[PDB]
Amino acid sequence: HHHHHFNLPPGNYKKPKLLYCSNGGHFLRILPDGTVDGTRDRSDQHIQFQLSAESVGEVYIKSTETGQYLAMDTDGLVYGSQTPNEECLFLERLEENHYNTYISKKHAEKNWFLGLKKNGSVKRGPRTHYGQKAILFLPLPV
Repeated sequence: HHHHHFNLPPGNYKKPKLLYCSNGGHFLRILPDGTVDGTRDRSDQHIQFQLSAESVGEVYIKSTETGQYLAMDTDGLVYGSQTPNEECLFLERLEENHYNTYISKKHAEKNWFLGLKKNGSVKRGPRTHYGQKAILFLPLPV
């Protein structure tokens, strides 16, 4: 269990999704160059993701458009990976009996999450923590 709770979201990985950030109302986005951020633009073409489960509670967040994997580096920087690797795995959990959160598996011991600031910019691993709005996500149908 990676020393973390085990409350899981009720959803499934049948179809792709949009990852809506409660904090600023931004959709998670991966640009072709590998840049990760958030945009309020629903018509954007790089905001669609396909999640897959590696193991119960561990997922991959792959961009349907570019095929890039959401990933978090050794210094807590979120980036788009060409290939799937250990830095691409996230522990997908329920939060506040409602939202989804993604903790970097590799850095789970430090509670490094995926998160978006109100300004649409992505957060560095160490800057995130339980209790922030930046970490709460809502997966929406595309």
